[PDB]
Amino acid sequence: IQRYVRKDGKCNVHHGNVRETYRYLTDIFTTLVDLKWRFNLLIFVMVYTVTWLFFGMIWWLIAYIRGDMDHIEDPSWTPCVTNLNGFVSAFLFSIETETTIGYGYRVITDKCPEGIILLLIQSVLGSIVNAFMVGCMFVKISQPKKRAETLVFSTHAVISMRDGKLCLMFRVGDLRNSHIVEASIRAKLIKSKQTSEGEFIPLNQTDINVGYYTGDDRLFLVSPLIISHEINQQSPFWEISKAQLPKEELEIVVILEGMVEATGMTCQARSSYITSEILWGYRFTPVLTLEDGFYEVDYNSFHETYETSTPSLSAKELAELANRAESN
Amino acid sequence: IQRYVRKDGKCNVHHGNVRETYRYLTDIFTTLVDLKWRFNLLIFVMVYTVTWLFFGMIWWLIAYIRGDMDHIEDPSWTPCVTNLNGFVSAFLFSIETETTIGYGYRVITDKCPEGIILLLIQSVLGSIVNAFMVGCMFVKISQPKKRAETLVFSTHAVISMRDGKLCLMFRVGDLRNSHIVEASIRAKLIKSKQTSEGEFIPLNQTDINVGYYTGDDRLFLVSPLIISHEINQQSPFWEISKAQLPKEELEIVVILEGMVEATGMTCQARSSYITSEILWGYRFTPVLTLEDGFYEVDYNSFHETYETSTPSLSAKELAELANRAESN
Amino acid sequence: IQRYVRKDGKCNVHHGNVRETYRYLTDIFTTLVDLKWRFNLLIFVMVYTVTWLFFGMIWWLIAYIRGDMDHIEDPSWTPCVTNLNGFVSAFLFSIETETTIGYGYRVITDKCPEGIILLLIQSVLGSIVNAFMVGCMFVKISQPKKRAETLVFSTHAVISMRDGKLCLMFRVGDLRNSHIVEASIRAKLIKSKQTSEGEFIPLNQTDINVGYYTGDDRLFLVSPLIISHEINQQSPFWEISKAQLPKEELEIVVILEGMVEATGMTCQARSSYITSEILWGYRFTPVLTLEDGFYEVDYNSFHETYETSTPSLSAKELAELANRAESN
Amino acid sequence: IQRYVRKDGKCNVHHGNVRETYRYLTDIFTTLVDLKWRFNLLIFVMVYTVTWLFFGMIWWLIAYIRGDMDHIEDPSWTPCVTNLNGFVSAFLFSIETETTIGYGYRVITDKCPEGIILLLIQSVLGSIVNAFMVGCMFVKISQPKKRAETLVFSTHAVISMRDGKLCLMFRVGDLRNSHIVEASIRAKLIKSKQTSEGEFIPLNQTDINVGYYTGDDRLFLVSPLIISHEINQQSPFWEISKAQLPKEELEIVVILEGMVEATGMTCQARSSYITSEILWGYRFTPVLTLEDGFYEVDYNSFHETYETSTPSLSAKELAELANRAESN
Ligand SMILES: CC(C)CCC[C@@H](C)[C@H]1CC[C@H]2[C@@H]3CC=C4C[C@@H](OC(=O)CCC(=O)O)CC[C@]4(C)[C@H]3CC[C@]12C
Ligand SMILES: CC(C)CCC[C@@H](C)[C@H]1CC[C@H]2[C@@H]3CC=C4C[C@@H](OC(=O)CCC(=O)O)CC[C@]4(C)[C@H]3CC[C@]12C
Ligand SMILES: CC(C)CCC[C@@H](C)[C@H]1CC[C@H]2[C@@H]3CC=C4C[C@@H](OC(=O)CCC(=O)O)CC[C@]4(C)[C@H]3CC[C@]12C
Ligand SMILES: CC(C)CCC[C@@H](C)[C@H]1CC[C@H]2[C@@H]3CC=C4C[C@@H](OC(=O)CCC(=O)O)CC[C@]4(C)[C@H]3CC[C@]12C
Ligand SMILES: [K+]
Ligand SMILES: [K+]
Ligand SMILES: [K+]
Ligand SMILES: [K+]
Ligand SMILES: [K+]
Ligand SMILES: [K+]
Ligand SMILES: [K+]
Ligand SMILES: [K+]
Ligand SMILES: [K+]
Ligand SMILES: [K+]
Ligand SMILES: [K+]
Ligand code: NA
Ligand code: NA
Ligand code: NA
Ligand code: NA
Repeated sequence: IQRYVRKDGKCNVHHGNVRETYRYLTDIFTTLVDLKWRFNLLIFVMVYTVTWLFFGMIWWLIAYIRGDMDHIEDPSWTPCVTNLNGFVSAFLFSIETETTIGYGYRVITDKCPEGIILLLIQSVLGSIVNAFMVGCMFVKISQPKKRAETLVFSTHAVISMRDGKLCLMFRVGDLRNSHIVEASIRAKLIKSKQTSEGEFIPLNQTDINVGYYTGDDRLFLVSPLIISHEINQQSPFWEISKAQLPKEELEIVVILEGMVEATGMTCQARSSYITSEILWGYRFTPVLTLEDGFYEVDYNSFHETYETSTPSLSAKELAELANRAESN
Repeated sequence: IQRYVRKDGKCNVHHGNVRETYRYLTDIFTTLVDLKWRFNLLIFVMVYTVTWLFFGMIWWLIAYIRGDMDHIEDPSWTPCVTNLNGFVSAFLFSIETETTIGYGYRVITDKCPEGIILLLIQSVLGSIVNAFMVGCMFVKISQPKKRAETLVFSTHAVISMRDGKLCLMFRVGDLRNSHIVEASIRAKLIKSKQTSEGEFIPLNQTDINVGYYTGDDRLFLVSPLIISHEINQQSPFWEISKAQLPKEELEIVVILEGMVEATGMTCQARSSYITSEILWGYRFTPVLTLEDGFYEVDYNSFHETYETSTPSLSAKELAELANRAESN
Repeated sequence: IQRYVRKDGKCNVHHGNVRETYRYLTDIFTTLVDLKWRFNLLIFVMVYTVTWLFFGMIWWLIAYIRGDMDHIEDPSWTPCVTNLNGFVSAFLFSIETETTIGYGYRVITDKCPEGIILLLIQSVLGSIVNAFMVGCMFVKISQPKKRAETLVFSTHAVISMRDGKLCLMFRVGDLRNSHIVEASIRAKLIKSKQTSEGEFIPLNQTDINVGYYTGDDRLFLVSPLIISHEINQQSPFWEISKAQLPKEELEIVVILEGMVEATGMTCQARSSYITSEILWGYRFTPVLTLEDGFYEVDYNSFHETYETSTPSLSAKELAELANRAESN
Repeated sequence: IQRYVRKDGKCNVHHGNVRETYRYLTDIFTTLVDLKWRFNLLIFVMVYTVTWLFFGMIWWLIAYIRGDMDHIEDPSWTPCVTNLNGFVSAFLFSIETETTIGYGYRVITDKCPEGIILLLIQSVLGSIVNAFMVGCMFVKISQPKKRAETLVFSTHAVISMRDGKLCLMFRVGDLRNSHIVEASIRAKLIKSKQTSEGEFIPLNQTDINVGYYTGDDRLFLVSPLIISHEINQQSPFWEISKAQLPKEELEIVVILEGMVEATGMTCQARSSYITSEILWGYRFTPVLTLEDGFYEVDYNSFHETYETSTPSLSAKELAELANRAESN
C-alpha cells in the first residue's frame, strides 16, 4: 500500500501546480547543486565556451577597427597584437590568456592603448567565474548526506515483555570505524484520524516517547544498539490487542541525526515500518562475541529474530488484572 | 500601522547615533560581506588596480636607478629586464608576472641582484590578496539565507474549537524536493504593557507554547503542516472574547530555523500577524490527494479557508460553564 | 581586585609548568592559527624560501653530474636544460617552474631522462604546499570570533521591584543590520565557599536561572533587550539585605552565544560584574521612539539609569511580612 | 581485562563479516579521507600520472594520423603542433599544457582543427581533478578531531561525602589559551545484566545524572573543573558498600563535546574508568594560586589526591540511620 516513506528513505510526494516559479531563480545556487551530474557538466562547458567566445569576439573587433588587418604584410607599423589576423587566432589568444597559459607565439605590445583595460576586465571576470564554477563543483562533491548510505537500520521491529512492561523494540547499527558525533534518534506515528466536530485530517503526525525526558536518547554508537519504547498510559498503543493489531492501518517513521567526523556537517537517516513488520512476541539474537581482548560483531545475525512466549492482551488489561490481584 | 516586522521578513528599525564607529573597521570581513554587489565589484577592481600600479612603479624605479634607460641602444651591457624602457612596459611586466601568465617577450636575467628578492615579495603578496579576494567572493555567493526565499508561510491564521479546546492555528509549507534538517519552530507575542509600579515598556516579548515541553515542535517537514497552539490557563489569550478581539493591539511573530541539506549551514525564516489576520471561527482546506501510489499536493488551496460554527466566549467562560454543568 | 574576567572578555589566567609539550606538535594546525600575524608571515616566507632553495639545489646537482657545465660552449651536444650554467640560473628556473610562470628563455628538452620524474615531484609538492599555506591564511582571515567586537553589553546592572517580586536586571544590544541566528544567553555566579567537612574550594561556579525551564531564554534580538532574573527561594540571593550587599565578595559572569548570518559558524561574547556594579533601586531609560513608520533607537541613553523608590529588605523578609499580613 | 574503551579513546571492536561492500564505493569521499597518508599520496600521484599519460596518448595519436611524422623535415606544410615528433615530446606538451605552465618552445597553430576541442576538454578535466584532489587534501589536513589531543582528563576518580551526601567526582582540564565554545559533558554506565524473563544482554548502557535537569552541565571551561554526580535514589549506586565495591564488574564512560574556536567544527573526547580507579574516601588537591593580579595553575598536582575520613556504608543505609535518628 501507499507507504508515504520508502524502506530506504525516498519519499512519495509530487509537488505540482506552483505559480510563482521565479523563486527558483532567486537562489540559483541551490538549484545548481540539486541537479544531476549530466546537466552540471553541460552547464560547466556551456558557460566556459560562451565566456571564451564573447571575449574572442571583442578582441577580433578591437583589431579590425584599428586597421591591423589591412597591413598584415608590412615590417613597420607595429600592430596591437602579434600574429593575429584570422578569427581563429583571436579565439586562441583569448583561451591562452584567460586560463593563464601564455605560450608566447602571439604577444601584446605597448603601443595599443585600451589593450590594458581589456586585459584587466578579462582577468577579473575569469577569476570570478573560476571560483564560482570550482566552488559549485567542490560543494556538490563533498556533501554529507552520502554518509547515510552506510548507517544500517533493522528489519521488522518486535513487541515483547520486559520486567512486566510491554515494550516495542527495534535495532540500529553502524558500518565503519569512524564516529557519529552528537547522534540522536526520534520516532513519529503517522495515521489518519477524525476529530469530534467533523474535520477530517489526511495524515496526522504524533511523537513517540523514546527517552526525551531523561536525556536517554543521546546514544553513544559503537556496536549495534536496540532502541526500546515502553508502552505506558501516554502511548498511542495503550489499547491494542494481539488480534486487533492487523486490523489497524498506521505507520511508524524513525529518524536518526548526527554529525560526520571528518567534516563538521550534519547527516540524517530515515526508515519506516507499516503494519506487516510489527511482529508480536519475538526477540533479537545476540551479535557480540569476546575473543582475545577484542569484541567481534557478526552482522550475519543482524536481522535474525527468534520466537518466545508472551501474553496476548492490551497493556490496559494487564494493568487491571495486576491491580485487582494486588487488591485481593 | 507600524508592524515592527514586515509580512516577508524585513524589520523596520533604524540604528542611529552611534559614537564608536571604529568597531566596523575591527571586523572588516563582515562589513565587506554585508555590502551590495555594486560596491563589492568596485572594491575588487580598485584593490587589483592599486596593487598592480604600486609594483609597476617599484619596477620602473629599480630600473631607472640601475641606469638601463641610458644604454637602451647597445648590444652589450646586459640589462636587468629585457625590452623594458617605457613606463608602460613595466606595468605590462608587472601584470604578466603577478597573474602568472608570463608571455616571454620580456624576461628577467641572472645578472641583476635584488630582482629575485622583489619577485619573491610580489609572488607572496599576489597569492595572499588572491585568496582574500576569492574567498570573500565565494563566501558572498554561497550564503544560506537565500534558501529562506522558498519556505512558504501561510495567510491569516485561525482560531477554532478542537476536542472541546480552543486552539489557534496556522500553516507552513515547503517548496522543493530537498530536506530541511533539524527544523524547529517558535512563536512570540509582542505587545506593550505597563507594570504595577509605574514603569512603561515600549514593546514586550513573551514566548507562546507550541510544544516545547513534550518535544513536539521538532517537526518532520514533507507536506504542508498545520501548527496549533492550545489555549490554556497559561496562555496570554486566557481572557479574550469574540467581540473584544478587534479592540486589542498586539502582534504574533513566528520563526522557523533549520539546516540546509547541500551545505551544513543554518537558515531562518520569519513572519508576523497583527490583528486583522486572526479570523475567528474558520478552518483550512485539505490539500493532499492520493493517485496511483503517489500523494499529490495542490498549492492552489494553500491559503483558501472556509467557515464553520463556533461558540463566542473566552476560554475562561467555557471552563466555568463546563465545571458548573458537571457539578450539577 | 582580581576579577577572573576582564570587563571586555579577556581572562586572567596563566597556564604554567606543563611537562608533555609534544602535544602542541600533534595538532600543528591549531598552533599555526593561534599565533599572531608577525610570525605567520615569517613562517610563510621561510617555508616558500626553503622549498625553492632545495629544489634549485637538486636541479643544480642533476646538471653538474650530467656534465653540461663542461660543454657550455658547443653548438651540438644538446644539454638537459637550456641556458642553465650558473647556480643562480637554476634557482630562477625552479622559481619559474614551481609558481607556474614559465617565461621561456630557458626550457627543458626531451633528451634528458629523469627530468620528467623531477618535474612531477616538484609540481605535486608545490600544489600540496600551496593549499596548506593558502588554507591556513583564509582560515585565519575568516574566523567568526571577530563579530563579538560588535555585540554591546550594558553597564552596572540593577536590582528592583516588579509586580511584588525582587528582580535583577541588565541590558544587551546589537550593532548591525544583520541577525544573530539561534542566539541564547546564560549566567553563572562565581564565589569561593567552604563545605561543612573542611574542604576549601578556591572558586565555585553555580548557574543562575534566566528562563531555561520555560524556554524563555532563546531570545529574538533586534532592539536593545533587558534580561531579568527573578529572585525566588532557589536563587543564591534569597538572603541579602541592602546594607549587607557591599559586605560580600562575589562575581556574576554573563555569556551570550549565537551563529553568524553570513557564514554558519558560532560566536560567543562574555562579560562580568563584580560587586560595585550592582546598584540597588534603579531603572533603565527607554530608548525606542516612533517616527513616520519606523522605530528609532538612541544609543546615547544605552547606559543611562535613573533612581526610584524601593524597600530595603531581603526577599525572605518580604515573604514573611506578606504571609503574616495575609494570615491576619 | 577487556575494557571496551582504552584509557585514551580508542575502542576495541572489530567489524567483520560484511556482505554488501559496494556501500564503501557509494560514498568514496569518506573512504578517501579515512585512509592513512602513505596511501593518500600514492593515490594522488597515480591519478595525476594516469591523467597525464592518457592525454599525451591522445595527442600522439591525433598527430600520427594527421601525417605530421612523415614530413618532419620540410619548411612548408605547417603541422598541427610545433616540434612534436617523438612520443616523449607529446607527454611533455601535455604536462606543460594541463598544469598551466606553457614554456613556449612547442606551440599550437591555427590550421589544425579539433585541436581547440581537445584543448577545451583537457582544460576542463584538469580543473575538475585539481579541486577534487586539493579539496580532499585540505579537508584531511584541517580536521577538528586533532584538538582532542590537548583536552586533559583526570586519573582514577573518587567517592566522598559532601554536605551529608555521597558523591562521585572526577576532574577535567584544558591546555590552551583558546576556548571550547558550547562545551558539554555526559557519562554512561556499561555493565552486563540479565532480565527477569531469561533474556541476556552482553553490554547495557545507562545514563548517569550529571546536571541535565537544572542545565548545570553546560560548563564554562577556563581552569581545571571538578565534575560531581550526587548519589540519590535514582542512581545505579544506590546499594553499594565499601567492601562490596571490588566485588562488582562495571565501567564508567565519560564524554565531552564542544566546538573549536578557530573554525566552527565539533570535537569530542572520551575516557573510561573500570573498577580499580574508583578510590573510596579521598579528595583532590587545590591547583589555583593568586599572584599579583593573576591566577597561576600548577598542573603538577593535577592528578595528586590525598586521603581523609569517610563512613563505610551504602547510601541507603545512611538514609535509614538518619531517618530513624530524626524520628527518635
Ligand atoms: C567528457 C566530459 C568531461 C565533458 C563533456 C561530457 C558531456 C558532453 C556529455 C557526457 C554525458 C552526456 C549526456 C548523456 C545524457 C543525456 C540525456 C539525453 O537524453 C535525455 O535527455 C533523456 C531524458 C533525460 O536523460 O533526463 C540527452 C543528452 C544528454 C543530456 C548528454 C549531454 C552531454 C553529456 C553530459
Ligand atoms: C563589468 C564588471 C565585471 C567590472 C566593472 C563594473 C563596475 C565598473 C560598474 C558596474 C555597475 C557600476 C555601478 C552602477 C551603480 C552605481 C551607483 C551610482 O549612483 C549612486 O551611487 C546613487 C546611490 C546608490 O546607488 O546607492 C554611482 C556609480 C555606481 C557605484 C557604479 C559603479 C561602477 C559599477 C559597479
Ligand atoms: C612585507 C611582507 C608581505 C613580507 C615580509 C614582512 C616581514 C619580513 C616583517 C614584517 C614585520 C616584521 C616583524 C616586526 C616584528 C618583529 C618583532 C621584533 O622584536 C621582537 O620579537 C620583540 C618580541 C615580540 O615582538 O614579540 C623581532 C622581528 C619581528 C619578528 C619582525 C619579523 C619580520 C616581519 C614580520
Ligand atoms: C615524496 C612524496 C611527495 C611523493 C612520493 C612518496 C611515495 C612514493 C612514498 C612515500 C612513502 C612510501 C610508502 C612507505 C610505506 C609503504 C608500506 C610498504 O609495506 C607495506 O605496505 C606493509 C603493510 C603496510 O604498510 O600497511 C609498501 C610500500 C608503501 C605503501 C610506500 C608507498 C610509496 C610511498 C607512499
Ligand atoms: K556547523
Ligand atoms: K561549517
Ligand atoms: K606561461
Ligand atoms: K599559471
Ligand atoms: K611562456
Ligand atoms: K617564448
Ligand atoms: K550546531
Ligand atoms: K602560466
Ligand atoms: K573552501
Ligand atoms: K544544537
Ligand atoms: K529540556
Ligand atoms: Na563506528
Ligand atoms: Na521537501
Ligand atoms: Na540586528
Ligand atoms: Na582555555
